[PDB]
Amino acid sequence: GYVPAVVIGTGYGAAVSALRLGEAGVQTLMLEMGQLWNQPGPDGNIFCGMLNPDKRSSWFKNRTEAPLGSFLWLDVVNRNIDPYAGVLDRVNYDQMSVYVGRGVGGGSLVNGGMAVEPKRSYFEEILPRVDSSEMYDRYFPRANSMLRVNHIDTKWFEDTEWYKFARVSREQAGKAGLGTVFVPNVYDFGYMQREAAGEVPKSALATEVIYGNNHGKQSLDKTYLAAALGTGKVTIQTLHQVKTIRQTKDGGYALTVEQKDTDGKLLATKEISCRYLFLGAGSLGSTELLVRARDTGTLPNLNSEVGAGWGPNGNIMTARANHMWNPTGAHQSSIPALGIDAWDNSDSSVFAEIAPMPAGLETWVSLYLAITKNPQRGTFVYDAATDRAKLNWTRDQNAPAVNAAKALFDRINKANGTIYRYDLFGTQLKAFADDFCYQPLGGCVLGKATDDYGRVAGYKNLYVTDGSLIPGSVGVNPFVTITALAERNVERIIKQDV
Ligand SMILES: Cc1cc2nc3c(=O)[nH]c(=O)nc-3n(C[C@H](O)[C@H](O)[C@H](O)COP(=O)(O)OP(=O)(O)OC[C@H]3O[C@@H](n4cnc5c(N)ncnc54)[C@H](O)[C@@H]3O)c2cc1C
Repeated sequence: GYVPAVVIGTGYGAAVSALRLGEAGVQTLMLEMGQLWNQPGPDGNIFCGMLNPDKRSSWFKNRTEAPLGSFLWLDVVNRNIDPYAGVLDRVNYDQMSVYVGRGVGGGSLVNGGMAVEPKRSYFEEILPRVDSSEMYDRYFPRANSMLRVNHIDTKWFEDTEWYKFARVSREQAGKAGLGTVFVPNVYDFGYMQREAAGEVPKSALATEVIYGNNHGKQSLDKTYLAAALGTGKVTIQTLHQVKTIRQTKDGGYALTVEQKDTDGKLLATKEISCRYLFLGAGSLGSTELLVRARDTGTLPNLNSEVGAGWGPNGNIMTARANHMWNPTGAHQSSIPALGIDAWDNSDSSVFAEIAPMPAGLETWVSLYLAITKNPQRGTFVYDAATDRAKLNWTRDQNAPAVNAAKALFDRINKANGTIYRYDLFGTQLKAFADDFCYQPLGGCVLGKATDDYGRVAGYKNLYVTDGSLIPGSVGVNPFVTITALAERNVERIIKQDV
């Protein structure tokens, strides 16, 4: 069971790694716990929509759940389901629920495709040891090209009924002296125009996104992973979850892997050894594997930084009630295109995404998912009893995030004479959802738990390439930063180490 290189996971950091390793001629094996999403379901489609969720929508749950913010309208379509290897996983900790994708392509399968580059001045603040010039001149441009990032046609956007909810919020924000910015995406906008014209099968215009897109979205299986497979040096094994990592007596690495079926049944436990080990299991997946290894003594040389510095990228979701004369439209595109930029690097910094409402009818609701600058951080601690890493994060740690978001939208409300919706997130009457996370960052911070290139401190030929490297915050949607950073690290690693 020997393979020169093994990449754990198939997300952004893992995808970049596999391609570059394949191109360099290194035989690589990717292990992914989720499924390869290429089989059509009971309805003929691969993925289920948000209006017709089934077992494909969730990772081993006994009932579907309405997307955050749409409970009042989408709870009606929920049904009981058999636990299955679905695409979206809600991982619940004490006071924090983290949503992560499961399958070949990782989070790219379930995300809104927003590809944004962080402000340079902020990037320099969060990672002072990294050369920002190399990132902005070479790696970010390289990431955007390979991801197939594209821009929306501003004329179509301005006249289509599908983005009226976006234009409405732009008018409101404008009144409060705030500005909006167009956000690039990996969803083919040209394809989106043809959807509106009824020329091609709808996906983004058919209330699809969080459980995957049947068309239009260029997820990693279509970009990095397709190219990696094309090298003839990369293979991908699905439904294979890595449990433990240890170092052989001669310096190599050995892994214990559980092969399961789609129903969760354990089919076999395998031992796979390698020379170069790349971790791309995400902020949660990589961190857990490392804290388990350290605290169970299989990798006793990991430092105390492993598991620290976790942040939810300041994620806060709020909602505003529009006046009757400001309808947002019954037909709303599932892919965001506009954002409110109020990020200046201060404590009141806010970058808000104008999120769509999948209801299908007029709600007069304007939904936002704010990204704030909150210094609070959590820590992953290993629980030897249950054999799981537990996140030590308390709801009160999100107060700064809530305050910053509230400061912004309080301005918009005052200028437009509007109020917040308090009944969208639960019966608790909360205008701000502060216990969820779509963008987990940290746990194995760059330069802390690793060197400046993701080499895990204390070991040789052991690398971390994903979201766990980011120090809890970036100020914008994270996947481009994760991809560009992986480009920077793997290139250096292949040159010096491999
Ligand atoms: C609803 C939603 C909306 C979002 N929208 C956006 C957006 O618009 N723009 C943006 O920039 N970002 C967005 N994100 C966040 C983005 O998806 C994540 O930041 C990104 O996917 C993180 O990349 P990663 O490489 O670190 O790990 P991930 O993409 O999470 O991938 C890790 C992979 O490793 C696998 N893995 C885990 N542990 C194991 C194990 N032990 N063995 C085997 N395999 C394992 C996982 O199953 C998974 O496939 C959103 C995410 C969600 C949930």
